[PDB]
Amino acid sequence: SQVFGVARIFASFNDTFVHVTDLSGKETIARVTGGMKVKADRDESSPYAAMLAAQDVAAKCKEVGITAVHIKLRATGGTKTKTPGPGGQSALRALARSGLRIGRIEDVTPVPSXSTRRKGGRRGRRL
RNA sequence: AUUUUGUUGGUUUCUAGGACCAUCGUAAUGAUUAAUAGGGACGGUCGGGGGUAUCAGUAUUCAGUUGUCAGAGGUGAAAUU
Ligand SMILES: [Mg+2]
Ligand SMILES: [Mg+2]
Ligand SMILES: [Mg+2]
Ligand SMILES: [Mg+2]
Ligand SMILES: [Mg+2]
Repeated sequence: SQVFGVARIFASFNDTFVHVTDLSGKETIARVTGGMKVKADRDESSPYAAMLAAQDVAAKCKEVGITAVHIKLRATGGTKTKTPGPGGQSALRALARSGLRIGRIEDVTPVPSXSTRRKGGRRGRRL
């Protein structure tokens, strides 16, 4: 029936990656980041830039034959935040509205089972 | 050792007092509770109590292979990178 890729969306609080691979993930089909759509660093992670990034990904996906994708959303994870960035919700909605078909959706944020020391010091970063 | 038998002094048994030694007889013969103090034992437990080994887990970083291609990072905004 459909031809599935995997839309690996990495939405941090400084950028948004829309990366579509095959099922294995060893073959990259399209990787458009929110920073390729704006000329200001402060909104590389904006919802607007993620939507534009996803639309360019969907157009590239169509001409290769990818008709559906699975979604693997992730945040920065590790010792840093586990909540997804603001661009991850827009890139997901843009892909669904671009004619691409959606399969399984999963959060694949890396989560430690403890962990290493997190940056900032004992008193945190004082603002 | 007072006292003799007094004519004065020697003799060692009764004697009395210890002080002990054995036997026998008397006797209701002789050991306070177990502290809602403690200690100890014992019986099933219960704990992220300790020590010595041992076995996970993802994460972080670094490296190897792969894939694409222009940015990535970081911030209130940036720049160093
Ligand atoms: Mg400092
Ligand atoms: Mg303050
Ligand atoms: Mg008692
Ligand atoms: Mg015991
Ligand atoms: Mg019980």
